[PDB]
Amino acid sequence: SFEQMRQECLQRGTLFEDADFPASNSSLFYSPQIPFVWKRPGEIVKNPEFILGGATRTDICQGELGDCWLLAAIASLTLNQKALARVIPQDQSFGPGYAGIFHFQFWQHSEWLDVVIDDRLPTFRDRLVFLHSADHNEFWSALLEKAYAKLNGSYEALKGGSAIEAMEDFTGGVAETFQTKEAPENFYEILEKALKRGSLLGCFIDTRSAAESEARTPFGLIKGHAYSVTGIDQVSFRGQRIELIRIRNPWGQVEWNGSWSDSSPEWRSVGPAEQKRLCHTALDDGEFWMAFKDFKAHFDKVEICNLT
Ligand SMILES: [Ca+2]
Ligand SMILES: [Ca+2]
Repeated sequence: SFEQMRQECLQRGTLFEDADFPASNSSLFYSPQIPFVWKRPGEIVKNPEFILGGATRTDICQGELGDCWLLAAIASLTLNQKALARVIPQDQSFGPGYAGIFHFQFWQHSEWLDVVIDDRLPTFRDRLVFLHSADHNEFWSALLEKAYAKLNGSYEALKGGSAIEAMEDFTGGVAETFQTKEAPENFYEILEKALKRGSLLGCFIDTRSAAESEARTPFGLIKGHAYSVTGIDQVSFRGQRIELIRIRNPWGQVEWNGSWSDSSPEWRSVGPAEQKRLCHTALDDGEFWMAFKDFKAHFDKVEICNLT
């Protein structure tokens, strides 16, 4: 129990050390390093605060693990302060009662799992190397990420993750899933409404075996790799109405190289405005358009995660 471990440590005058997820290299990687040392918040700042001026979007600043798609889920959690209070119990602080131990709750399949941690964090020049607040006295987000890394087995296990999967872990909800090649007749409008509503949308290509995991296709797509759906629209192309979809690769910047890709002749073909209407520019940002018909042929699954 968390309350019991805190009580034990407190009555013994010591700070908690998590034997299940210790302050060592195995908790960070399965291969690696850059000069870091593990420190508790009270040893890097003088008055460490757990939650400072609210738990909000300004407290979520990427560290050396990256601008993960997982960050988008934590961002959306702060917009649901009721859900945030389930993931992050408010019985906790660096004040009287502190004993170097925190806990977080993640929905797993039919249960909220309590995940317990010690507050030792990877550190550089007395400063957090991974997730951190813009307020360097504030530690909830740093600690949330450590707890999620633990559920997942390591910090390294976090890169490449789905924001959808994390949002499921954070709320107890379930994303709806659709098969692109067996999709409803109004699939376009369904996706359009979900986007307008503020839902998280993801798309994937199925692997037929472990062999296919992170396999790149000749069209510049990657199998068993999480992507995000960010736009859907229509254009006039050579006198026809073409449905388009906008996809973001959130882990690296490999892009689609077929029709409607960044440098493709479709973009040159289409009316002068319409290129600006759809806000298109050719950049190696991991983001791109495809024809919605090519989308359905090349991707296998869509996941829609409605935020209430
Ligand atoms: Ca804050
Ligand atoms: Ca691009």
